[PDB]
Amino acid sequence: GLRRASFLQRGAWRWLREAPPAAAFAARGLLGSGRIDDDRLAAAADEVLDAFPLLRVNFVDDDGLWMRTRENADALVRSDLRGHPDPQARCVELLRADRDRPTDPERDPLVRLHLVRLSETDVVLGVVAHQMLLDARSRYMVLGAVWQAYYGRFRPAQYRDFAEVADFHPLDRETVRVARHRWWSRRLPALPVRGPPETSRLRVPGSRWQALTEPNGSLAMAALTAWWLWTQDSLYLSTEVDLRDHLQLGSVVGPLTDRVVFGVDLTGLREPSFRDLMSRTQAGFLDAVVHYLPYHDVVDLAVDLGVVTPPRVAARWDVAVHLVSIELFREADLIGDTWDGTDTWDGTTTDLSVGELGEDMVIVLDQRRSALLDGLDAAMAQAVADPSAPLPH
Repeated sequence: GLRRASFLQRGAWRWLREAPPAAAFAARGLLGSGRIDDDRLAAAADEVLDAFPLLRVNFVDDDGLWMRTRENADALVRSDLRGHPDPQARCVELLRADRDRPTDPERDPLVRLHLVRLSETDVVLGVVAHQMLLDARSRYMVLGAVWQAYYGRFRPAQYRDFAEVADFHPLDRETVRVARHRWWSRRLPALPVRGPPETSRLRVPGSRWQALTEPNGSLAMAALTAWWLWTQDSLYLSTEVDLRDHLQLGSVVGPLTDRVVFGVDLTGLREPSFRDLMSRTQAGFLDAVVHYLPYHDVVDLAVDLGVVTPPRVAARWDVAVHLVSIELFREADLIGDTWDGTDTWDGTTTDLSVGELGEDMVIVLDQRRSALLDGLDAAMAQAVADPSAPLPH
Protein backbone atom coordinates (compact mmCIF):
# COMPACT_ATOMS: atom_id res chain seq x y z
CA GLY A 1 0.00 0.00 0.00
CA LEU A 2 2.48 2.62 -1.20
CA ARG A 3 1.32 5.21 -3.72
CA ARG A 4 3.88 7.17 -5.74
CA ALA A 5 4.38 10.81 -4.73
CA SER A 6 3.17 13.62 -7.00
CA PHE A 7 5.43 16.01 -8.92
CA LEU A 8 4.94 18.88 -6.45
CA GLN A 9 5.69 16.53 -3.56
CA ARG A 10 8.80 15.23 -5.33
CA GLY A 11 9.85 18.80 -6.07
CA ALA A 12 9.44 20.18 -2.56
CA TRP A 13 11.18 17.11 -1.13
CA ARG A 14 14.33 18.09 -3.03
CA TRP A 15 14.94 21.07 -0.74
CA LEU A 16 12.86 20.09 2.31
CA ARG A 17 14.89 16.93 2.95
CA GLU A 18 17.98 18.81 4.14
CA ALA A 19 16.13 21.77 5.64
CA PRO A 20 14.90 21.77 9.25
CA PRO A 21 11.60 19.80 9.37
CA ALA A 22 9.76 22.81 10.80
CA ALA A 23 10.37 24.69 7.54
CA ALA A 24 7.77 22.48 5.86
CA PHE A 25 5.06 23.42 8.35
CA ALA A 26 2.46 26.17 8.42
CA ALA A 27 -0.36 27.02 10.82
CA ARG A 28 -3.84 28.44 10.20
CA GLY A 29 -6.96 28.52 12.36
CA LEU A 30 -10.68 29.28 12.53
CA LEU A 31 -12.15 31.05 15.56
CA GLY A 32 -15.53 29.79 16.74
CA SER A 33 -17.69 31.88 19.05
CA GLY A 34 -20.90 30.86 20.81
CA ARG A 35 -22.21 27.77 22.58
CA ILE A 36 -19.73 25.11 21.45
CA ASP A 37 -19.68 21.45 22.48
CA ASP A 38 -15.98 20.53 22.69
CA ASP A 39 -16.56 16.77 22.60
CA ARG A 40 -18.82 17.17 19.58
CA LEU A 41 -16.19 19.30 17.85
CA ALA A 42 -13.45 16.83 18.81
CA ALA A 43 -15.51 14.01 17.32
CA ALA A 44 -15.97 16.07 14.17
CA ALA A 45 -12.20 16.47 13.82
CA ASP A 46 -11.66 12.72 14.10
CA GLU A 47 -14.31 12.19 11.42
CA VAL A 48 -12.49 14.49 9.00
CA LEU A 49 -9.10 12.95 9.81
CA ASP A 50 -10.66 9.61 8.88
CA ALA A 51 -12.46 10.68 5.70
CA PHE A 52 -9.27 12.15 4.24
CA PRO A 53 -6.56 9.44 4.14
CA LEU A 54 -4.16 12.08 2.80
CA LEU A 55 -4.05 13.68 6.24
CA ARG A 56 -2.82 10.36 7.65
CA VAL A 57 0.04 10.08 5.17
CA ASN A 58 3.73 9.59 5.91
CA PHE A 59 6.57 9.60 3.37
CA VAL A 60 9.09 6.90 2.51
CA ASP A 61 12.32 8.01 0.86
CA ASP A 62 13.56 4.72 -0.56
CA ASP A 63 13.83 3.92 -4.28
CA GLY A 64 12.05 7.23 -4.89
CA LEU A 65 9.44 9.10 -2.86
CA TRP A 66 6.33 7.21 -1.74
CA MET A 67 3.16 7.83 0.27
CA ARG A 68 2.08 5.59 3.15
CA THR A 69 -1.36 5.76 4.76
CA ARG A 70 -1.24 5.54 8.55
CA GLU A 71 -4.11 3.57 10.08
CA ASN A 72 -4.46 5.55 13.31
CA ALA A 73 -4.61 9.35 13.08
CA ASP A 74 -3.34 10.37 16.54
CA ALA A 75 -3.45 14.00 15.43
CA LEU A 76 -6.07 15.67 17.62
CA VAL A 77 -4.52 17.89 20.29
CA ARG A 78 -6.81 19.47 22.89
CA SER A 79 -5.74 22.52 24.89
CA ASP A 80 -7.32 25.05 27.27
CA LEU A 81 -6.01 28.60 27.75
CA ARG A 82 -8.68 30.05 30.05
CA GLY A 83 -6.07 30.55 32.77
CA HIS A 84 -4.32 33.21 30.70
CA PRO A 85 -5.43 36.89 30.78
CA ASP A 86 -4.86 37.12 27.01
CA PRO A 87 -5.95 33.70 25.64
CA GLN A 88 -5.78 34.76 21.98
CA ALA A 89 -2.13 35.81 22.14
CA ARG A 90 -1.32 32.47 23.76
CA CYS A 91 -3.18 30.50 21.10
CA VAL A 92 -0.95 32.07 18.45
CA GLU A 93 2.14 31.19 20.47
CA LEU A 94 0.74 27.67 20.87
CA LEU A 95 0.26 26.98 17.16
CA ARG A 96 3.62 28.56 16.33
CA ALA A 97 5.28 26.35 18.94
CA ASP A 98 3.71 23.17 17.60
CA ARG A 99 4.66 24.32 14.11
CA ASP A 100 8.32 24.62 15.07
CA ARG A 101 8.39 21.15 16.64
CA PRO A 102 10.67 18.72 14.73
CA THR A 103 8.54 16.09 13.01
CA ASP A 104 9.70 12.78 11.52
CA PRO A 105 7.96 12.73 8.12
CA GLU A 106 8.15 8.93 7.97
CA ARG A 107 6.58 8.18 11.36
CA ASP A 108 4.79 11.12 12.97
CA PRO A 109 1.43 12.70 12.05
CA LEU A 110 2.08 15.50 9.54
CA VAL A 111 -1.34 17.12 9.94
CA ARG A 112 -2.24 18.12 13.50
CA LEU A 113 -5.64 19.54 14.42
CA HIS A 114 -5.72 21.77 17.49
CA LEU A 115 -8.88 22.34 19.53
CA VAL A 116 -8.03 25.33 21.73
CA ARG A 117 -10.62 26.81 24.09
CA LEU A 118 -9.99 30.47 24.95
CA SER A 119 -13.06 31.27 27.05
CA GLU A 120 -16.65 30.23 27.76
CA THR A 121 -17.66 31.23 24.23
CA ASP A 122 -14.46 31.18 22.15
CA VAL A 123 -12.80 28.08 20.68
CA VAL A 124 -9.99 28.05 18.11
CA LEU A 125 -9.76 25.18 15.64
CA GLY A 126 -6.23 25.22 14.26
CA VAL A 127 -4.28 23.13 11.78
CA VAL A 128 -0.52 22.58 11.71
CA ALA A 129 0.43 20.81 8.50
CA HIS A 130 3.34 19.71 6.32
CA GLN A 131 3.25 21.61 3.02
CA MET A 132 3.60 18.37 1.03
CA LEU A 133 0.15 17.37 2.27
CA LEU A 134 -1.76 20.65 2.47
CA ASP A 135 -1.19 23.87 0.54
CA ALA A 136 -2.57 27.30 1.49
CA ARG A 137 -6.11 26.59 0.29
CA SER A 138 -6.28 23.01 1.60
CA ARG A 139 -5.64 24.13 5.18
CA TYR A 140 -8.89 26.10 5.25
CA MET A 141 -10.68 23.36 3.33
CA VAL A 142 -9.80 20.93 6.12
CA LEU A 143 -10.69 23.43 8.85
CA GLY A 144 -13.98 24.16 7.11
CA ALA A 145 -14.71 20.46 6.76
CA VAL A 146 -14.39 19.97 10.52
CA TRP A 147 -17.01 22.64 11.22
CA GLN A 148 -19.19 21.08 8.53
CA ALA A 149 -19.01 17.75 10.36
CA TYR A 150 -19.91 19.53 13.60
CA TYR A 151 -23.30 20.44 12.14
CA GLY A 152 -23.66 17.22 10.15
CA ARG A 153 -23.07 19.00 6.85
CA PHE A 154 -19.86 17.19 5.93
CA ARG A 155 -20.23 15.07 2.79
CA PRO A 156 -16.98 13.37 1.66
CA ALA A 157 -18.30 12.91 -1.88
CA GLN A 158 -18.44 16.69 -2.23
CA TYR A 159 -14.63 16.65 -2.21
CA ARG A 160 -12.30 15.03 -4.73
CA ASP A 161 -9.67 12.64 -3.36
CA PHE A 162 -6.05 13.61 -4.08
CA ALA A 163 -5.41 10.03 -5.19
CA GLU A 164 -7.18 10.82 -8.47
CA VAL A 165 -4.68 13.57 -9.31
CA ALA A 166 -1.53 12.25 -7.63
CA ASP A 167 -0.29 11.01 -11.01
CA PHE A 168 -1.40 14.24 -12.70
CA HIS A 169 1.20 16.42 -14.42
CA PRO A 170 0.51 19.59 -16.46
CA LEU A 171 3.34 18.49 -18.78
CA ASP A 172 2.21 14.91 -19.34
CA ARG A 173 2.89 15.16 -23.08
CA GLU A 174 6.59 14.96 -23.89
CA THR A 175 6.32 17.35 -26.85
CA VAL A 176 4.93 19.91 -24.41
CA ARG A 177 7.57 19.19 -21.77
CA VAL A 178 10.42 19.60 -24.26
CA ALA A 179 8.96 22.90 -25.46
CA ARG A 180 8.65 24.31 -21.94
CA HIS A 181 12.16 23.09 -21.12
CA ARG A 182 13.42 24.84 -24.24
CA TRP A 183 11.59 28.09 -23.49
CA TRP A 184 13.22 28.35 -20.06
CA SER A 185 16.64 27.15 -21.26
CA ARG A 186 16.79 30.13 -23.61
CA ARG A 187 15.75 32.70 -20.99
CA LEU A 188 17.46 31.60 -17.75
CA PRO A 189 20.97 32.70 -18.78
CA ALA A 190 19.67 36.16 -19.70
CA LEU A 191 18.26 36.82 -16.22
CA PRO A 192 19.87 39.96 -14.73
CA VAL A 193 22.20 39.66 -11.73
CA ARG A 194 20.95 40.57 -8.25
CA GLY A 195 21.83 41.28 6.68
CA PRO A 196 19.45 39.43 9.06
CA PRO A 197 15.72 39.13 8.26
CA GLU A 198 13.55 41.86 9.79
CA THR A 199 9.75 42.11 9.79
CA SER A 200 7.58 45.14 9.08
CA ARG A 201 3.78 45.34 8.90
CA LEU A 202 1.27 47.61 7.17
CA ARG A 203 -2.38 47.30 8.15
CA VAL A 204 -4.66 48.04 5.20
CA PRO A 205 -8.39 48.73 5.65
CA GLY A 206 -10.41 45.92 4.06
CA SER A 207 -12.21 48.37 1.80
CA ARG A 208 -8.89 49.61 0.41
CA TRP A 209 -7.75 46.07 -0.33
CA GLN A 210 -10.99 45.14 -2.12
CA ALA A 211 -11.01 48.18 -4.42
CA LEU A 212 -7.42 47.34 -5.32
CA THR A 213 -7.85 43.57 -5.63
CA GLU A 214 -11.26 43.33 -7.29
CA PRO A 215 -10.96 44.62 -10.88
CA ASN A 216 -4.95 39.16 -9.36
CA GLY A 217 -4.93 40.14 -5.69
CA SER A 218 -1.23 39.36 -5.40
CA LEU A 219 -0.71 40.92 -8.83
CA ALA A 220 -1.46 44.41 -7.56
CA MET A 221 1.16 43.68 -4.91
CA ALA A 222 3.68 42.41 -7.44
CA ALA A 223 3.17 45.50 -9.60
CA LEU A 224 3.55 47.95 -6.72
CA THR A 225 6.46 46.10 -5.11
CA ALA A 226 8.27 46.06 -8.46
CA TRP A 227 7.45 49.75 -8.81
CA TRP A 228 8.97 50.80 -5.50
CA LEU A 229 12.11 48.71 -5.96
CA TRP A 230 12.39 50.44 -9.34
CA THR A 231 12.28 53.87 -7.66
CA GLN A 232 14.02 52.78 -4.43
CA ASP A 233 15.72 47.18 -17.50
CA SER A 234 13.63 44.46 -15.84
CA LEU A 235 12.95 42.85 -12.45
CA TYR A 236 12.14 39.20 -11.71
CA LEU A 237 9.69 38.11 -9.02
CA SER A 238 8.17 34.92 -7.65
CA THR A 239 4.54 34.18 -6.78
CA GLU A 240 2.34 31.14 -6.16
CA VAL A 241 -0.35 29.73 -8.44
CA ASP A 242 -3.23 27.43 -7.46
CA LEU A 243 -3.50 24.74 -10.13
CA ARG A 244 -7.11 24.06 -9.12
CA ASP A 245 -8.34 27.32 -10.65
CA HIS A 246 -5.85 27.44 -13.51
CA LEU A 247 -6.19 23.83 -14.68
CA GLN A 248 -9.77 23.21 -13.54
CA LEU A 249 -8.85 20.44 -11.12
CA GLY A 250 -11.69 19.81 -8.69
CA SER A 251 -12.12 20.76 -5.05
CA VAL A 252 -9.10 18.64 -4.16
CA VAL A 253 -7.52 18.62 -0.70
CA GLY A 254 -3.78 18.35 -1.26
CA PRO A 255 -0.59 19.92 -2.68
CA LEU A 256 -1.67 21.66 -5.89
CA THR A 257 0.03 25.04 -5.48
CA ASP A 258 3.24 25.88 -7.32
CA ARG A 259 5.52 28.90 -7.76
CA VAL A 260 6.05 30.72 -11.05
CA VAL A 261 8.93 33.07 -11.91
CA PHE A 262 8.07 36.11 -14.04
CA GLY A 263 9.71 39.38 -15.03
CA VAL A 264 8.35 42.92 -15.01
CA ASP A 265 9.83 45.03 -17.81
CA LEU A 266 10.53 48.47 -16.33
CA THR A 267 12.50 49.79 -19.31
CA GLY A 268 10.81 52.96 -20.57
CA LEU A 269 9.01 54.05 -17.40
CA ARG A 270 8.69 57.80 -16.77
CA GLU A 271 6.10 58.97 -14.24
CA PRO A 272 4.30 55.64 -14.53
CA SER A 273 0.72 55.06 -13.40
CA PHE A 274 -0.73 51.98 -11.72
CA ARG A 275 -2.12 50.99 -15.11
CA ASP A 276 1.35 51.25 -16.63
CA LEU A 277 2.90 48.87 -14.11
CA MET A 278 -0.17 46.63 -14.03
CA SER A 279 0.12 46.20 -17.79
CA ARG A 280 3.78 45.21 -17.63
CA THR A 281 3.33 42.96 -14.59
CA GLN A 282 0.43 41.10 -16.18
CA ALA A 283 2.36 40.66 -19.44
CA GLY A 284 5.27 39.04 -17.63
CA PHE A 285 3.10 36.85 -15.41
CA LEU A 286 0.83 35.48 -18.14
CA ASP A 287 3.89 34.86 -20.31
CA ALA A 288 5.34 32.67 -17.55
CA VAL A 289 1.98 30.98 -16.97
CA VAL A 290 1.50 30.20 -20.68
CA HIS A 291 4.96 28.61 -20.73
CA TYR A 292 4.55 26.95 -17.33
CA LEU A 293 7.33 24.74 -15.99
CA PRO A 294 7.28 23.44 -12.38
CA TYR A 295 9.36 25.60 -10.02
CA HIS A 296 11.53 22.66 -8.99
CA ASP A 297 12.16 21.85 -12.66
CA VAL A 298 13.11 25.49 -13.23
CA VAL A 299 15.47 25.44 -10.24
CA ASP A 300 17.14 22.23 -11.41
CA LEU A 301 17.52 23.75 -14.87
CA ALA A 302 19.01 27.01 -13.61
CA VAL A 303 21.54 24.97 -11.65
CA ASP A 304 22.69 22.91 -14.64
CA LEU A 305 23.07 26.05 -16.76
CA GLY A 306 25.23 27.48 -13.96
CA VAL A 307 22.89 30.41 -13.42
CA VAL A 308 22.48 29.76 -9.69
CA THR A 309 24.32 27.76 -7.02
CA PRO A 310 22.55 25.86 -4.20
CA PRO A 311 21.15 26.80 -1.86
CA ARG A 312 20.94 30.31 -3.36
CA VAL A 313 18.53 29.12 -6.07
CA ALA A 314 16.34 32.24 -5.97
CA ALA A 315 19.15 34.80 -6.25
CA ARG A 316 17.99 35.81 -9.74
CA TRP A 317 14.37 36.18 -8.64
CA ASP A 318 14.86 37.33 -5.05
CA VAL A 319 11.47 39.00 -4.64
CA ALA A 320 8.62 36.79 -3.42
CA VAL A 321 4.97 37.82 -3.34
CA HIS A 322 2.50 35.40 -1.78
CA LEU A 323 -1.24 34.66 -1.99
CA VAL A 324 -22.06 29.87 16.04
CA SER A 325 -19.91 32.64 14.57
CA ILE A 326 -16.89 31.50 12.54
CA GLU A 327 -14.05 33.77 11.41
CA LEU A 328 -10.38 33.51 10.48
CA PHE A 329 -8.08 33.50 13.50
CA ARG A 330 -5.14 35.93 13.52
CA GLU A 331 -4.10 34.95 10.00
CA ALA A 332 -1.71 37.92 9.87
CA ASP A 333 0.16 36.64 12.92
CA LEU A 334 0.17 32.97 11.92
CA ILE A 335 1.75 33.75 8.55
CA GLY A 336 5.48 33.21 9.10
CA ASP A 337 19.46 30.75 15.02
CA THR A 338 22.19 28.33 16.13
CA TRP A 339 25.98 28.04 16.00
CA ASP A 340 27.36 26.50 12.79
CA GLY A 341 23.78 26.00 11.64
CA THR A 342 23.08 24.66 8.17
CA ASP A 343 22.43 27.56 5.79
CA THR A 344 19.42 26.78 3.59
CA TRP A 345 18.38 30.34 2.68
CA ASP A 346 17.28 30.48 -0.97
CA GLY A 347 18.46 34.05 -1.52
CA THR A 348 15.12 35.85 -1.36
CA THR A 349 15.74 39.34 0.00
CA THR A 350 12.22 40.78 -0.17
CA ASP A 351 9.39 38.56 1.04
CA LEU A 352 5.85 39.94 0.97
CA SER A 353 2.75 38.20 2.34
CA VAL A 354 -0.83 39.29 3.07
CA GLY A 355 -3.08 38.03 5.87
CA GLU A 356 -6.47 38.89 7.36
CA LEU A 357 -6.89 40.64 10.70
CA GLY A 358 -10.45 41.55 11.62
CA GLU A 359 -12.04 43.28 8.64
CA ASP A 360 -8.58 44.44 7.58
CA MET A 361 -5.68 43.03 5.57
CA VAL A 362 -2.15 43.09 6.96
CA ILE A 363 0.88 43.16 4.69
CA VAL A 364 3.78 41.31 6.33
CA LEU A 365 7.19 42.24 4.92
CA ASP A 366 10.38 40.23 5.44
CA GLN A 367 13.52 42.03 4.25
CA ARG A 368 17.29 41.58 4.17
CA ARG A 369 18.98 44.92 3.45
CA SER A 370 9.71 50.21 6.30
CA ALA A 371 10.28 52.86 3.64
CA LEU A 372 8.86 50.22 1.31
CA LEU A 373 5.63 49.99 3.28
CA ASP A 374 5.15 53.77 3.32
CA GLY A 375 5.66 53.62 -0.44
CA LEU A 376 3.11 50.86 -1.01
CA ASP A 377 0.62 52.64 1.27
CA ALA A 378 0.70 55.85 -0.76
CA ALA A 379 0.76 53.98 -4.06
CA MET A 380 -2.27 51.88 -3.11
CA ALA A 381 -4.30 54.96 -2.21
CA GLN A 382 -3.36 56.47 -5.56
CA ALA A 383 -4.18 53.27 -7.45
CA VAL A 384 -7.74 53.30 -6.12
CA ALA A 385 -8.20 57.07 -6.45
CA ASP A 386 -6.93 57.35 -10.03
CA PRO A 387 -5.15 54.40 -11.70
CA SER A 388 -4.29 56.67 -14.65
CA ALA A 389 -2.49 59.27 -12.53
CA PRO A 390 1.30 59.10 -12.06
CA LEU A 391 2.47 57.26 -8.95
CA PRO A 392 4.58 59.27 -6.41
CA HIS A 393 7.70 60.78 -8.00
